[PDB]
Amino acid sequence: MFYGTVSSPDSGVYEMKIGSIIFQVASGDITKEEADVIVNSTSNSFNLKAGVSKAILECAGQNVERECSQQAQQRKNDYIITGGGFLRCKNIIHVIGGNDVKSSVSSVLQECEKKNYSSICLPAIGTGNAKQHPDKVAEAIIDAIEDFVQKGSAQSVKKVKVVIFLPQVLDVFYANMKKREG
Ligand SMILES: N#CCC(=O)NC1CCCCC1
Ligand SMILES: [Cl-]
Ligand SMILES: [Cl-]
Repeated sequence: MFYGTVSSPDSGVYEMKIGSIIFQVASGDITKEEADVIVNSTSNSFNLKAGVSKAILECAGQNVERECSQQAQQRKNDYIITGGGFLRCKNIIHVIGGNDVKSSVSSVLQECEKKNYSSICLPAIGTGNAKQHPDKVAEAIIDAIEDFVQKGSAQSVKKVKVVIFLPQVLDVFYANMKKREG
């Protein structure tokens, strides 16, 4: 009902259409990416510096660290939105790695539509210190996008890219895309 064909538009990049959205996966350093939103997979205190979260907070800078700790004390948050600091983005959305991944990605998509944003870049949420299994994480990320498209919610969002630290985890995402393709 929604899925296009898997292909490689550039060396090390794999893509398929999901309704009006281009979904892409690649391995590399997410802190070098440019997008309207970059997602950080962190702890329930929004102050983890282990796995990909270490690089994201180091590169974003101390003003972003302070935004995180101020919001964390204000109320009980499932996720928080901060400035981009010294990353190449308009906002960082910090999600909890241990939470349900489909729910976290659904929230990111909704928040990006609220800001009229077009591009998102995320890591393999939950596969760091939270130790969720990579095939369950790939299934959840792609399911969230399918549901968002099915409900007619994609208007401003046009591109969702997963940049993945470990090549072995990229292989799991690519196999999940091939399972779904038209
Ligand atoms: N987000 C996310 C995924 C993440 O942090 N992954 C770790 C796995 C161990 C090596 C360093 C990167
Ligand atoms: Cl994690
Ligand atoms: Cl990752």
